[PDB]
Amino acid sequence: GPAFEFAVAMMKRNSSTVKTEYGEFTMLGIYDRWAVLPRHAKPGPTILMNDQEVGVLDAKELVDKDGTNLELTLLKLNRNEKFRDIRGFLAKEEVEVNEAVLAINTSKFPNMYIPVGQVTEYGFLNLGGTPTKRMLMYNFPTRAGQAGGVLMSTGKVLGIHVGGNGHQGFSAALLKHYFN
Amino acid sequence: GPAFEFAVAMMKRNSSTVKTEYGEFTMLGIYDRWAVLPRHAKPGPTILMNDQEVGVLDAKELVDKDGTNLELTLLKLNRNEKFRDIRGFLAKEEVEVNEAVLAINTSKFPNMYIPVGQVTEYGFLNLGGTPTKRMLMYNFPTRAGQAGGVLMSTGKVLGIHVGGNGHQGFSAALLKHYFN
Repeated sequence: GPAFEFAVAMMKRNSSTVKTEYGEFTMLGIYDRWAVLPRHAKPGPTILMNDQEVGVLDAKELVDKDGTNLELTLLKLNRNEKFRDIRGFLAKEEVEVNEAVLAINTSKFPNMYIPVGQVTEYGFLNLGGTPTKRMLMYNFPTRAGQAGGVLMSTGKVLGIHVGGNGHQGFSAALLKHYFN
Repeated sequence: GPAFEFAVAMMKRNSSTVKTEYGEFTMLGIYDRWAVLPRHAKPGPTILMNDQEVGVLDAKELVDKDGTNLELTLLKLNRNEKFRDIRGFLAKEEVEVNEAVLAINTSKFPNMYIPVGQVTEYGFLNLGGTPTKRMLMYNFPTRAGQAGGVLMSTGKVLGIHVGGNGHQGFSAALLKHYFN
């Protein structure tokens, strides 16, 4: 209810459609010129952001202290505009929630919002071969083309949708300390 | 905001996924055993409703008094369950609204809600060759597979999404007197 209202404003102010050599993704700007994509978007030196060519200054594929994968790439973008700082909507640890909204913004899915219900800290997961941590889980007739989707509840940006098995979907938690 | 909350409850209680020989559609039950589909779904003596075979007793392709097309088929279904009566959420004439939500429920679009913004009484429209009346219009990066979608605002079921031109989308108004 209030979750949808938060989602729509957030997507309008901070999201974009991104095209890489590996597909089309929703991308969430976080602050300054830093954005986040699913790791498997494998952004190169340049991406297409909102049908518009944009240069990529830096790119960190995030991992935890064991080297385990977190399935997130942070990118610094060669653009003049700065993103509204949303680092205050990110938790410091994994957030479990009863009602969440998954928001998608690609050309295959232009401005769609999905009520996904219960979000649960799944923990570990083998994902496309790679073992992965800090996953959140929800019950989701998934499809491809939603990777990058932003998982939200009221006042909280919870994580980025990175995968699914046809029956459940998985978001990488978007944690505050990633963005110091 | 409240529009999303209304939409989600409505879809959960009264909508279904329908497959016909002509494609896959969202279908909205109205009361008793009467539902509505876009006309171009051309339902035959039997449809698949929620992956489940269902027999179709009667079917009216709606027209106005001049014979002009309204782009809606009403169907009576051979099932024991009755739909919750939502005829009170239907207006008696075309409703214009500032914020509407378009709700889709197919396998290509499982439980998606789209904020479509301004809904305007378009009036007449040539649609797939056919001249058509009582259309509502909103600005919509459309795609196919959303025909049947239910257009709503808070407390109001406005119409059924029947078409689009790539840039705008069009709903047939769902008017009370269709259901006497």
